[PDB]
Amino acid sequence: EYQLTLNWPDFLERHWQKRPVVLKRGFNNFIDPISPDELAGLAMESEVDSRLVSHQDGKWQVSHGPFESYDHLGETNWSLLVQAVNHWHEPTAALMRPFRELPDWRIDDLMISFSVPGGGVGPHLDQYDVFIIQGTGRRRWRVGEKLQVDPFEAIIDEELEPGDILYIPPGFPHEGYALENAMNYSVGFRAPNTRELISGFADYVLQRELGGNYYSDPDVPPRAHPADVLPQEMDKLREMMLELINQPEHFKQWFGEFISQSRHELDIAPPEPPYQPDEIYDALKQGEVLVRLGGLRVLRIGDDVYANGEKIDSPHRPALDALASNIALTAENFGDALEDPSFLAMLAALVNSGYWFFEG
Amino acid sequence: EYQLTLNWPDFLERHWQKRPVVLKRGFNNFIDPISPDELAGLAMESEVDSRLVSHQDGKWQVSHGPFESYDHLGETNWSLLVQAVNHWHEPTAALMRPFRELPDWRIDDLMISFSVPGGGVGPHLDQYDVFIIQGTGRRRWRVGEKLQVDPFEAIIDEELEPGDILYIPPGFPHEGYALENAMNYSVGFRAPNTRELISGFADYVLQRELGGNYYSDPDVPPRAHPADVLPQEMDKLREMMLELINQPEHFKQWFGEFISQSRHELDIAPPEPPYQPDEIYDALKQGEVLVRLGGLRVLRIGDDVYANGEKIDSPHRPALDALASNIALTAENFGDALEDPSFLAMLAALVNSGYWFFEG
Ligand SMILES: [Co+2]
Ligand SMILES: [Co+2]
Repeated sequence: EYQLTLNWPDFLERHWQKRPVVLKRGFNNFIDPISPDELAGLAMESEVDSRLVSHQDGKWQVSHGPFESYDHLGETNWSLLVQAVNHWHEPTAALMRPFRELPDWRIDDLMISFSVPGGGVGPHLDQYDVFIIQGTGRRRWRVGEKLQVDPFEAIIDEELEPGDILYIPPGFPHEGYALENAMNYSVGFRAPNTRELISGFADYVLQRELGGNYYSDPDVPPRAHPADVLPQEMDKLREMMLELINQPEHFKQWFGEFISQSRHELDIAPPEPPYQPDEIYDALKQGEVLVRLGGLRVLRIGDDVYANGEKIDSPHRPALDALASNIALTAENFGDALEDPSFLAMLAALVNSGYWFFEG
Repeated sequence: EYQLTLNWPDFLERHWQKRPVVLKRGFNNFIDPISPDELAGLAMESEVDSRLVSHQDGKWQVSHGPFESYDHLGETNWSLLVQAVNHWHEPTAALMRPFRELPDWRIDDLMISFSVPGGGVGPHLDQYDVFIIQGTGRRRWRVGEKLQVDPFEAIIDEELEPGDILYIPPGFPHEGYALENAMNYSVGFRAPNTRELISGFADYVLQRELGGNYYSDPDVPPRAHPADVLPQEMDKLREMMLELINQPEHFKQWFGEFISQSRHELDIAPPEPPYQPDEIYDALKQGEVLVRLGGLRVLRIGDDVYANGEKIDSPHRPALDALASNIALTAENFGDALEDPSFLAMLAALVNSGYWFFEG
């Protein structure tokens, strides 16, 4: 297990969503969870989102995966960047657990880059928070003040060593490149914008035929011009909208289903044949471990728990919270909730969806 | 011009969106704007939304237009119902002008039914207000209390004579059928529901890349379980949404474009060759009349005027208001605004869209 040496209160108070920083020796005696070869082979796979970025003579070249070969790259000036490696590699997923001092719903996935000397993606600006973890090799990283971007004056210019972490808030322009063959591990975050929220909620309202109440004007106001639309009427309409949004169970159900979805593809492999509830029970009681699929988002809002868009209900709150906060579970986590066939059938549904599995 | 004998304050106070009523002699010496033959021929056309409804032996039959023939109907138990006849027939459009005591944005279109004895659409419930105008022939109309619906006890059971009007609020079950060959003219209304508003506004926000502001949590709150989503966070998200909705120029621009669109197809026929602004000027100054396309919705919200989804701006408020409230215009309606080439070009755009034309 990876263990952060960070002062969390300090970080949250001084840096989180405020200011970038290099966390020297963030991880001690850092051992890379994955090797560049394993990463390359991973990028060879079709389900995987990867890209190769290279620069030569002031011009750039981006190529998307999956790659059949890696023959012609050169020894300098290129980088393989692979999205959501935590979806395809467990030891990599281990890198994210130290950062659970920040909320799960905000945490995104883990992107891994390998870069040869000079390799990088050039000067750019992101929109989400990120922790860039230095593995093997060395990288020069530069971050400027809050404004692909034009060259900037750097307020940070450091050479990262294994175990160093570079935190960057959204909006801060940054550029990093390899000095030696290097592995970087971006623990990325995610935050919805208002547009995404409004369109998502609108979809939710459409699909479920909510908000079927019609504008009603028994006290229809007079006007000079019959073509006019009066401010009171505009206000009434707006308040219809605001009222639907403020409805207490609709909004957070929608948000539960929406936020629990991943930005990147999961390794969904439904077991065949499917599991009966009895099977789940037996396996758990026999001491077997139930493992959450890597990257599968399980978030808790109110009484309900949401997994990959699915809403989960159960009178058994402690066990459901166990589902929410344990990536590996055992029978004692569920407790007496295992004696409820409804709960077992719920778990069996989750397993048959491939969201959770036993052992591997 | 048709002239209503209704006491409008009385109606608005006692009936509008409250209670149905028969307005005896609503129109005096009522002359039908269209004949059943003209209506049939109209339904023969492809651009027209019409349907033939018939009942026989306790079973019904609905057939959609356009119809190539009308050979086999019978002499009883059927009705032709044609949508938005005001889009295709000017004297019919004249029937709607008396009802401009109610706001334009709420007024819908005009549906005309012809029915032989026994002809009707059976017992049903609508969702919008309506004024049903009795033309030639007789119809028995029944309306029950606020609950295709099951048979009801009627609080109104009247036989309409030419010039009679039956007002029915949304939700009141009604059934009407011909006693003699009859023409009915439904001045229908329209009101958006919350769902339509939220999805429309969401579309508007998507298309125009609004609401690009991301959720920001520098003061990210602590939790017992990292999988939890806290109420403060839900509130923050909700308030992002409410804030975007409350933005003063975005909402009413969207609503302007949205509400000014018709529920039924218009007769859009762009003139060829297009009009130059000089042409518009000349025609107006020569005394020619500029006529709004039948059914074309022109509504005014704030300084802006909206036509069929298009937003129209002009420093010349009186003339724009003229565009808003006059279905037939002359040069004196526009005044000095005609000496502005920008305004002329605006009018020329409107004409070239086929939204307005000269004379016919
Ligand atoms: Co970046
Ligand atoms: Co009706």
